[PDB]
Amino acid sequence: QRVQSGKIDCGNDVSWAKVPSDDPGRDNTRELAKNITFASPYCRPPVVLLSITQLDVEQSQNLRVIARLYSVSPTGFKASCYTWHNTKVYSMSISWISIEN
Amino acid sequence: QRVQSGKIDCGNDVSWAKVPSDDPGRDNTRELAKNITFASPYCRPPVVLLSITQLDVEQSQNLRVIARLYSVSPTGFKASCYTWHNTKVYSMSISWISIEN
Ligand SMILES: *[C@@H]1O[C@H](CO)[C@@H](O[C@@H]2O[C@H](CO)[C@@H](O[C@@H]3O[C@H](CO)[C@@H](O)[C@H](O)[C@@H]3O)[C@H](O)[C@H]2NC(C)=O)[C@H](O[C@@H]2O[C@@H](C)[C@@H](O[C@@H]3O[C@H](CO)[C@H](O)[C@H](O)[C@H]3O[C@@H]3O[C@@H](C)[C@@H](O)[C@@H](O)[C@@H]3O)[C@@H](O)[C@@H]2O)[C@H]1NC(C)=O
Ligand SMILES: *[C@@H]1O[C@H](CO)[C@@H](O[C@@H]2O[C@H](CO)[C@@H](O[C@@H]3O[C@H](CO)[C@@H](O)[C@H](O)[C@@H]3O)[C@H](O)[C@H]2NC(C)=O)[C@H](O[C@@H]2O[C@@H](C)[C@@H](O[C@@H]3O[C@H](CO)[C@H](O)[C@H](O)[C@H]3O[C@@H]3O[C@@H](C)[C@@H](O)[C@@H](O)[C@@H]3O)[C@@H](O)[C@@H]2O)[C@H]1NC(C)=O
Ligand SMILES: *[C@@H]1O[C@H](CO)[C@@H](O[C@@H]2O[C@H](CO)[C@@H](O[C@@H]3O[C@H](CO)[C@@H](O)[C@H](O)[C@@H]3O)[C@H](O)[C@H]2NC(C)=O)[C@H](O[C@@H]2O[C@@H](C)[C@@H](O[C@@H]3O[C@H](CO)[C@H](O)[C@H](O)[C@H]3O[C@@H]3O[C@@H](C)[C@@H](O)[C@@H](O)[C@@H]3O)[C@@H](O)[C@@H]2O)[C@H]1NC(C)=O
Ligand SMILES: *[C@@H]1O[C@H](CO)[C@@H](O[C@@H]2O[C@H](CO)[C@@H](O[C@@H]3O[C@H](CO)[C@@H](O)[C@H](O)[C@@H]3O)[C@H](O)[C@H]2NC(C)=O)[C@H](O[C@@H]2O[C@@H](C)[C@@H](O[C@@H]3O[C@H](CO)[C@H](O)[C@H](O)[C@H]3O[C@@H]3O[C@@H](C)[C@@H](O)[C@@H](O)[C@@H]3O)[C@@H](O)[C@@H]2O)[C@H]1NC(C)=O
Ligand SMILES: CC(=O)N[C@@H]1[C@@H](O)[C@@H](O)[C@@H](CO)O[C@@H]1O
Ligand SMILES: CC(=O)N[C@@H]1[C@@H](O)[C@@H](O)[C@@H](CO)O[C@@H]1O
Ligand code: NA
Ligand code: NA
Ligand SMILES: [Zn+2]
Repeated sequence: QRVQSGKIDCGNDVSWAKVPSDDPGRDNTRELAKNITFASPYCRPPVVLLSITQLDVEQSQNLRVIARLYSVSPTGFKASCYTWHNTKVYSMSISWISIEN
Repeated sequence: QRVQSGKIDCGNDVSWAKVPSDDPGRDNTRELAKNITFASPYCRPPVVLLSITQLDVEQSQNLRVIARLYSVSPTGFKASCYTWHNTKVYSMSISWISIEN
């Protein structure tokens, strides 16, 4: 079926946004969220899978990363690179595939 | 006996030095160390007591502070304001007294 793919480059976390934490055991929650628009819209939300295909993380603090999928519409999806506490992310990229349901 | 007093103002931790940690359970150890010279030297090392008399610390991370006394000579002493991990110190001051032994 209609299969589409792309890659989100989140870059250095200095440019990421503070976001409220959804977990009281995590603080300093930060993310680079993007609304991705499909090159060809679907009529119904496709299945999207995310894959972390680049990481550059500081060794002196724990590695803490999430590739978050927030929502999928027929025309796009919202995803983020997400970290917390004292992790330092110098780069992170998320490869993705969408497949008609 | 000859009693002397003063106050060390360490200021904002952005200007503090990274120092090697003396405790594997502490990282990001940082300090503002000063070599204090007594206005009137002693012939023997006096007793020095340190007191933390100013603190301005960020509430979003734990408060972690030490007023460290490293050494005392007849002519002075070495002390520091010391913090670690993700504590943010905006100001810290150490009042001190020296008393002939
Ligand atoms: C203008 O449009 C072109 C496409 O027509 C685009 O270039 C293409 O970018 C793709 C990523 O979106 C890249 O595909 C990837 O390649 C990876 C392997 O290299 C794979 O793992 C991925 O799966 C994916 O397939 C294409 O190869 C690339 N095509 C061509 C013909 O270049 C432009 O994107 C921007 O420029 C790209 C060259 C690339 O930048 C380079 O990234 C590398 C490391 O990834 C490195 O940082 C380079 O220094 C950097 O290029 C330099 O800096 C950029 C900003 C520009 O000034 C370049 O001319 C420099 O050489 C990509 O990441 C960039 O977004 C796109 N935009 C611009 C401004 O040209
Ligand atoms: C991707 O697209 C979505 C919509 O589909 C968009 O989110 C929507 O943003 C609307 C503003 O454009 C917002 O409506 C407003 O809501 C106000 C009350 O909250 C009203 O007064 C206004 O009249 C207006 O109606 C929608 O509620 C919102 N919808 C949803 C479902 O979220 C994205 O916009 C970006 O993310 C939004 C959540 C929001 O960011 C948040 O802003 C608040 C304070 O306003 C705060 O700073 C939050 O911390 C911030 O969210 C976090 O940071 C952003 C940058 C992302 O990383 C979020 O995931 C984090 O939680 C909005 O201002 C942002 O532009 C849009 N873009 C992205 C990158 O997701
Ligand atoms: C030049 O020498 C004078 C002394 O002759 C010195 O001023 C004295 O500083 C003492 C601290 O070393 C201070 O004693 C303390 O007072 C505290 C209560 O206020 C007590 O808790 C302490 O126990 C201790 O006793 C004296 O009061 C003070 N004396 C006088 C006559 O001023 C200069 O030090 C520098 O200036 C001081 C005025 C002071 O700076 C001020 O600090 C306060 C908050 O503490 C605040 O930040 C003010 O804005 C700041 O003053 C302003 O900025 C400074 C940098 C100068 O530009 C001042 O003219 C401004 O008003 C002290 O901390 C400073 O180091 C000393 N050096 C200079 C450059 O004048
Ligand atoms: C207060 O006075 C003491 C001396 O009584 C002084 O410490 C001495 O500094 C000497 C350099 O001036 C050093 O001698 C050198 O040692 C080298 C080998 O290590 C030789 O190649 C040289 O030929 C020369 O002999 C002495 O070993 C040293 N003595 C002691 C007992 O410490 C203070 O200087 C400051 O602190 C020193 C410890 C040192 O700082 C350290 O430098 C190393 C790499 O050189 C590294 O960056 C450390 O992280 C750093 O120490 C930390 O940061 C400093 C700023 C303080 O916060 C320390 O407590 C931390 O551990 C020296 O370079 C510094 O100027 C002097 N001043 C202060 C503020 O304490
Ligand atoms: C407060 C906060 O974010 N705490 C984090 C916790 O969530 C977890 O990531 C842990 C191990 O890496 O490191 C810290 O304790
Ligand atoms: C690695 C490191 O510095 N860890 C610190 C630990 O030393 C202690 O201060 C604790 C409670 O505040 O917070 C962190 O876990
Ligand atoms: Na490590
Ligand atoms: Na608090
Ligand atoms: Zn921690």
